[PDB]
Amino acid sequence: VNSFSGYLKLTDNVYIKNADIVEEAKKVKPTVVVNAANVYLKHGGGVAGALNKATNNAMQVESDDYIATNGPLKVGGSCVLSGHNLAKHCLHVVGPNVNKGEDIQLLKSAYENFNQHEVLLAPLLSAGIFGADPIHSLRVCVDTVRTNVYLAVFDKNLYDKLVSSFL
Ligand SMILES: OCc1cn([C@@H]2CCCN(c3ncnc4[nH]ccc34)C2)nn1
Repeated sequence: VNSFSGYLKLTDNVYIKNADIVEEAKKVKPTVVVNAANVYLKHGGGVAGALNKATNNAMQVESDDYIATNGPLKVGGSCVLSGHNLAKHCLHVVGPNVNKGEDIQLLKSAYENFNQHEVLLAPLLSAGIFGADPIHSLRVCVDTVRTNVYLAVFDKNLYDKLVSSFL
């Protein structure tokens, strides 16, 4: 039993809710919240900008030190950093950004990072300002992640479309 509430069950291990991931993280304080990161961990907009803003920019400060030490992530890769006031840990995962021409096949590699964590609160990777089709992202999630994932979808209209079209 866990504290996630109001989710629709899609499969054995994947759950979905119309929710603001920032507000959901604040309330659940999950072990792991996933950030929709870029390789530079520049958390300017989308989910990343919202998560970082909720940490009062502490996520960005920590991220800048990480990059200065380690260099950029790979597209499809991830790193574990602090969850600050939102979660124990933040798993920063880089999905491909279609608006940069990155290969959508890397979306599966991106979701594979979730399998290193037993339970996660997450957005749909490569959705929103990353330019991929969220219906496809949900399909890859379901077909790749084997651990327990609680997906937060900000837009109510999109949430309803994702549920209604789910196979
Ligand atoms: O159409 C509106 C819309 C845009 N996006 C992008 C794409 C990926 C998912 N998403 C978020 N997912 C959960 N929480 C959030 N808070 C703030 C953003 C957010 C950001 N999603 N819906």
